[PDB]
Amino acid sequence: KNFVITDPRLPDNPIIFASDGFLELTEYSREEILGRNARFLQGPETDQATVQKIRDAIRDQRETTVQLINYTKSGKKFWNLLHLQPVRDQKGELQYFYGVQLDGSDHVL
Amino acid sequence: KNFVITDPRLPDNPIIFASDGFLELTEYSREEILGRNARFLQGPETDQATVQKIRDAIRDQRETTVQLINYTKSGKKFWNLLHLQPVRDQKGELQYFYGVQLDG
Ligand SMILES: Cc1cc2nc3c(=O)[nH]c(=O)nc-3n(C[C@H](O)[C@H](O)[C@H](O)COP(=O)(O)O)c2cc1C
Ligand SMILES: Cc1cc2nc3c(=O)[nH]c(=O)nc-3n(C[C@H](O)[C@H](O)[C@H](O)COP(=O)(O)O)c2cc1C
Repeated sequence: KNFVITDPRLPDNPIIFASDGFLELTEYSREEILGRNARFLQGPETDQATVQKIRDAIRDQRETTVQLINYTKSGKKFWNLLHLQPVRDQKGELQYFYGVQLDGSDHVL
Repeated sequence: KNFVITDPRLPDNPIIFASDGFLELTEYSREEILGRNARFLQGPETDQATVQKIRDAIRDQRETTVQLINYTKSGKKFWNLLHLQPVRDQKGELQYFYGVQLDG
């Protein structure tokens, strides 16, 4: 299904890997999204308290699961059930982050 | 949940990334699997015809979805619903394979 990998060691933690399900989910091409921060999926109705929560889980470098409003390339509004997981190397060094994305409406339970 | 990514530019197509779900699923640590080809999950009652199928999809550089007996570290049997996906670069060269696993 849908997942991405970001590189926090790079400027602004860009997406550096994107699965086919993620492209299908967002209506974006892999060219369009590699090198960018995932925040591009956010828009007007997106709750900032939730974004701050994501900002906080990333700062602390801990995993989390949230539900926030995202937008496809064509402007379609969806609940993104978003799970983050930090990844450290063999010496406890943060190397990446991973994200698994779900359409919350397709998965209300 | 469970996903690995492999590099087919490197010899023996090793696992270069693994999600925690795959760690939890297979009972291995990230250390024990990075740099290794995912075939170590295979074992004695694993269908070799299913293995040749995977090996075909990899050579053909196309996606497949198969199901096969795999083994956790402690030697526990599970039916692995395995989906593979080839990944090219912008100029069309094969750069990665990704895999999603399900306990069937
Ligand atoms: C691995 C990973 C995947 C992410 N996926 C999404 C996503 O699918 N949708 C979204 O709105 N934000 C996603 N984010 C969060 C944004 O990339 C960003 O971290 C968040 O908006 C906080 O950044 P900001 O407050 O500076 O804008 C993801 C973050 C990470 C680390
Ligand atoms: C990304 C990826 C993930 C894979 N995951 C598994 C797996 O979970 N279980 C398994 O038995 N084989 C898995 N394989 C297949 C083996 O790594 C290998 O391709 C298969 O054994 C055929 O190669 P071989 O005949 O040379 O061993 C995966 C392959 C790739 C490319």
